[PDB]
Amino acid sequence: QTIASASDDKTVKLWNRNGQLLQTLTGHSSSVTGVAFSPDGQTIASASDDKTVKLWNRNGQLLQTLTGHSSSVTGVAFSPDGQTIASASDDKTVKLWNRNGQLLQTLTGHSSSVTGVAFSPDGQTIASASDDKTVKLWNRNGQLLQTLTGHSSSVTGVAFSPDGQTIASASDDKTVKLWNRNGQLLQTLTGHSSSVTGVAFSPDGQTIASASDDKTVKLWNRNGQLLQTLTGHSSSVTGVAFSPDGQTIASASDDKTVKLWNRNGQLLQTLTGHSSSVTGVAFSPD
Repeated sequence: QTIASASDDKTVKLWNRNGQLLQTLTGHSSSVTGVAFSPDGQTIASASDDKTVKLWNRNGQLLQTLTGHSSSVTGVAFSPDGQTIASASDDKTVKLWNRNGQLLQTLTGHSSSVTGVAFSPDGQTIASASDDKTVKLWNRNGQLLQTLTGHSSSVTGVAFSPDGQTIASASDDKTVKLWNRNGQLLQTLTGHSSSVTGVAFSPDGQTIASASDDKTVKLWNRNGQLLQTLTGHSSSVTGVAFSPDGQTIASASDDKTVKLWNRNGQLLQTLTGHSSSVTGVAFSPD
């Protein structure tokens, strides 16, 4: 029932499905690059080029600042149990933190910026995307488990399926790739005409959504067959998310809006109010 949007205007905004602006989270000193909700939906985390993650409540109160990366933070995620936060950074690391802001681990191994991060559904694997053209899988002790190789250019985003067996990656090489947890390449999804900027799984695991600089969202089945292309944004699409009931898709764009869509490609709502590019979007667990 609540949508969060991240923006180059240095804020997060919270909205309802009817299009009302509920709250603006103000306090980062540079662009906000991604956003996530805790599993209980009551805490929001934001990632920023000001090199921090910030934690907020729905009244807009700043609750905590996570300081420790040496360059921009590019993405943030909560573990399924809510106890651990993961952050991705241009400083080439992922950091793991507890909810009070203390650093637990630094995951070292990528050779270029880390662009996104995700947890497996069982909470036991972390996946990271990088400009070094790989996804890496790690445990919560920081040990490297696998390196997923095969993209020809930067990897911009990564997602787990709800059943924790399949990984999806998005890339500047204009494809999404699907993988197993052993690092094997299963499928390449081709069809976008420019960089793919983000990827997500539907909650039933049957559908993949991709966002692209080609101004569209595309929806795909598990065999990599293109189902549907969502057209309407007027500038690059920078991220995509599914609602928990899987009946709504949200897209973020450099055209400064979020758009909400249903499963048949109809446009439901356009959320207007950010003064710069929208860089990411998330749904609360309800």
